[PDB]
Amino acid sequence: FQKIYSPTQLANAMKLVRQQNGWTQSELAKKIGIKQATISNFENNPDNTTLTTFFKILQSLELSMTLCDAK
Amino acid sequence: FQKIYSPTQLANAMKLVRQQNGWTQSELAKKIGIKQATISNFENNPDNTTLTTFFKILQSLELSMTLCDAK
DNA sequence: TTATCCGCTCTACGGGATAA
DNA sequence: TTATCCGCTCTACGGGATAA
Repeated sequence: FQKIYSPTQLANAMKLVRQQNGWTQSELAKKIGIKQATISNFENNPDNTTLTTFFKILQSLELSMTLCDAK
Repeated sequence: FQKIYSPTQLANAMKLVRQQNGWTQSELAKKIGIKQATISNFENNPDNTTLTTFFKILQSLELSMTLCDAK
């Protein structure tokens, strides 16, 4: 887990976690009451994705987040 | 820096960093080409805030973020 | 200094759903 | 399986700006 500085870097990182665990977009979506299309749009077009969607997808991936220095 | 699980927890944490450094919303806003109103709305109503706004405010606070296990 | 307002445009996200 | 579509409503975020 490296430091993340943009929505694109964030989406790429979270997509990788999903793929490394063999999870489909539908699995996660159904687990958190979100559309599959919303996850697809987050992974490919995260710039305008809301924080709510982000944190729900975080939960489905069994992940959390912390702040840190930009170094 | 604790683990964060929601937009509200995120906004509270980042607001605290701003206050601990004596920064005003206008200072940060001008540094990243964002409206002051956008920062105010993020700190008080973060649920629908876009990821772009979030990462821009992150930069102004000289912060970054990492993913981690939800434990 | 910050919460809050106006009027505008754009898009996310829900509801549907599909191709291959 | 996932990118992508339709039509809808809501709101964020830019442009203005204010009170105290």
